[PDB]
Amino acid sequence: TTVLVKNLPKSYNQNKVYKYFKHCGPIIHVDVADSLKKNFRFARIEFARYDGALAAITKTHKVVGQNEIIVSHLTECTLWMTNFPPSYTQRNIRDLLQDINVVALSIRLPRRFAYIDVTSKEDARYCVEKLNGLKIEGYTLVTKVSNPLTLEGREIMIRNLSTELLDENLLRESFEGFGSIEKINIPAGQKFNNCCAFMVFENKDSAERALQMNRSLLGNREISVSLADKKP
Amino acid sequence: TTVLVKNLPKSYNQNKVYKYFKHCGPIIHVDVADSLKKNFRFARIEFARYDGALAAITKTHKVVGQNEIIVSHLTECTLWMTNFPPSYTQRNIRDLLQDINVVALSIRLPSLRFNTSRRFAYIDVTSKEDARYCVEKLNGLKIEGYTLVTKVSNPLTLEGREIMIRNLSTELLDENLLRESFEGFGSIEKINIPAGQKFNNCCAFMVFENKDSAERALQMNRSLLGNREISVSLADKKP
Amino acid sequence: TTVLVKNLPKSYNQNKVYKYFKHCGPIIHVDVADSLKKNFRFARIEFARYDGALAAITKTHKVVGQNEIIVSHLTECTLWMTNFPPSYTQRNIRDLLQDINVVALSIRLPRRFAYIDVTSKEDARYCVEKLNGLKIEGYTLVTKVSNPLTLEGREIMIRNLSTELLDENLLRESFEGFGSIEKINIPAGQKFNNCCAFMVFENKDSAERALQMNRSLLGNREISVSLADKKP
Amino acid sequence: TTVLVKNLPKSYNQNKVYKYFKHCGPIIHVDVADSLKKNFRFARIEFARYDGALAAITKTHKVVGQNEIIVSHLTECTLWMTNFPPSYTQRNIRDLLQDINVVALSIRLPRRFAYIDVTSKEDARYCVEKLNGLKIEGYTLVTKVSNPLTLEGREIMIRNLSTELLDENLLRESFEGFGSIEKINIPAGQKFNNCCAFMVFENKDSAERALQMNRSLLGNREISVSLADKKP
Repeated sequence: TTVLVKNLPKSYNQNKVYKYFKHCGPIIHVDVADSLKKNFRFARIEFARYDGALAAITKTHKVVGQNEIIVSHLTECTLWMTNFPPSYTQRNIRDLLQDINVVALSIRLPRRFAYIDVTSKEDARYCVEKLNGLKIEGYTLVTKVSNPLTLEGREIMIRNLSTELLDENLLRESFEGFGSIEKINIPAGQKFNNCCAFMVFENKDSAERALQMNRSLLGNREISVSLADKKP
Repeated sequence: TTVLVKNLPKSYNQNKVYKYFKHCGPIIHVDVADSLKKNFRFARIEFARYDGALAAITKTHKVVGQNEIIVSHLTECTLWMTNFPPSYTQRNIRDLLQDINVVALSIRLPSLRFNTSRRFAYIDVTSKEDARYCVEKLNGLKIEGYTLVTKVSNPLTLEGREIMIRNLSTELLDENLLRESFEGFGSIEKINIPAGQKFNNCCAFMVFENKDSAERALQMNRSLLGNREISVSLADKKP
Repeated sequence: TTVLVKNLPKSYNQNKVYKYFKHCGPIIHVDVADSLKKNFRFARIEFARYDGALAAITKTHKVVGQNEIIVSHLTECTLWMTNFPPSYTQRNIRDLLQDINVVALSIRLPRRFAYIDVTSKEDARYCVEKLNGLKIEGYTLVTKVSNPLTLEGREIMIRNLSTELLDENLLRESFEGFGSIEKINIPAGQKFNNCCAFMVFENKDSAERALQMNRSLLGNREISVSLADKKP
Repeated sequence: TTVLVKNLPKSYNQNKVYKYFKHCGPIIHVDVADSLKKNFRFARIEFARYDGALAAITKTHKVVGQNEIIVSHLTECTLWMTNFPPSYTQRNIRDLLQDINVVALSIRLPRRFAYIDVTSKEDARYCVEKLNGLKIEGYTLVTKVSNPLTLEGREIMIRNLSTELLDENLLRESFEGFGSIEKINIPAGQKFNNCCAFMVFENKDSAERALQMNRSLLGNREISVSLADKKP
């Protein structure tokens, strides 16, 4: 349903691409981005259905302006990025990626996280290595390559809780910012500040993001957070 | 070219699996692993050519023994692991993965007979999620004083194959020395040492044949080389 | 230079303490704190002169109210803390120490940092052991015991600099927040993005704080920062 | 009751050092080490009785041969170091300190650990800061300044244990390499992979070393290890 266009003439809008690709069916989003050396352009076109996108692909190797274009499935080029400074806008992200010679196809921003699409699988991985753990104005940056769609990877275990902290509302509100919570599970009657609880997120990326809560202050305790063991 | 077979009878060995699939095409590797609860076996079959694999897939939903099998493309289920104890055997690695309820489809490992320097193991698992999970659970684990390093494999233009080495002294700026210091991480394509350097801020660029090698080589960051602590990072990609 | 008073009666105000000791010499500061279990008090009295403190020490084992008091030199009980949330007040810091059962003898709070005195050498170390790297609202806390008053431990080296970033002012601006700079030294004619600079802080604590700049975005590059090697 | 002599003539061995000081009181140990540039010697002398050392300090500023010596209390100049390769000798350990231009006054090398004495308080802190986390042959080096000498900083908590691992004996066997164990406490009846044990060590250096067990494989589980909270 998503498509990468490579090597369009630099003089190309979202509109110019939209008018070239209109005849393949309903388009939800069209994003345009400058090449590294600024001589050509990339495009991310997201479609309605599967065949809406497969029509675009049958327009690969075609000549536009004086550039032959490549059109292929945008697959596994997506990372998320969080714990950057509150003031950070979209440009700031694009700037980070520009610092390490990586094109940002698209950035979607609203404890806020951003989802980023790049132009190649290697770029997504390389981005993560270089930037994860970078400090910016006191904030340690956190990135991972997206983890697509079996509790495996979606379940976290929260440890070192007191009795006072073993409260379903608190845990909810302390974790919801990472993504949708499917279920919170607090094993019966833990009446040493060694209480725990399990939380299952809807998607893997939220569980990953939640791992930031590890070694963090919750109320008056340092909590521990990790991926739960998978059911035997 | 590689293929997954799920739900084989619990008594199927490499041979029986080979016997069954040999007629699909030339087969390069067969590996067979127990399921978690030990009631069936998985197998990994690597064909010489893509159509061997295609023909194996057509064997999906067939009955073998008393079992209905599933056959599918095995893709992105490869991780590497290293800096385990020198005495670790392939059983040890399998026991680890078991500790976190992961079936290891195959484990290839330089045998103890070889005493290989900077020894690393490739491990195949049964699902993409397993590889990601496995790296996350196991990385940084401490075994007999060694801190474990694992990453999902990264398959194949200099991007991610090139490392920069910093904090080198004049005496450490020796091509043979670096070659020797890093060659265990995987094949070296080129060692590149800018002239004029001879503040202990000497640097060297090393390019590896593949990205997984350049990744493992990052273990040399914060490590003692001769008499200095060098720093190793992935080279900034060229604009 | 400074004195610890232990086992004062709980009713003992700062004023009352100041009154009891004011016949020892001029007093710069008086600070009072509750015991963990709130049944006596500690005081921190800083004097103008040494004999002033030695005078207060002769007051050791004397009976105030119905409490036998103990007076010693306050030595090696000082830590600095930094990279807490900007919203954090003095009371917030005291809460932290109470979460790990440590009395804050005094907290002084002006890239802000806090200086905290505690009631024992072990408390200082335990406190650092327990709180360093604790994530609070996305800020990973940094603490260290103070390092008392030649280049050793005061000189840092900044690496991975670019030609553009090799600016005396830009570095000064970027680092003076950690404490007084004595000397910035940029080795002539370095003009592959591996430039360096040396900076000498007036005191060691400041150098230690500056280590936070390691692995951090400066302008458009990740810099590395470490204690300089020491001259043979 | 240990003393540090600085600027002895470079030709002084432990023998003629012993003779110069033998009249201060009985001596248990003499260690002699070369200055960085080999132009003088340090000695570490350990006297049997306090007044022995006290008498040696009055030798400070005396001329020996052609050198003005300095004599002082060797205090807070000790670190321990652990997780180096099994084949490391005293010589290898001297080599490390030399690499960072720190004189090793003495080294006691009996999971082994070494105690190392250096010639200034700064050098001990500096030495830990440079060396800690150094990777030698895949072993990440651990070092801390020693911690002199109720439970505070001597008690650890071990979490994430299973039913199988909750055994007085396997715990003793697993932790005794870090130093003498005073007590092992397992809170009754834990038969959620959340089991825990408390261990008290005779001394804080031992507890600190045992923190190494944190994030380590014990049997079939990754254990968690940390300093226990101090009891309210």
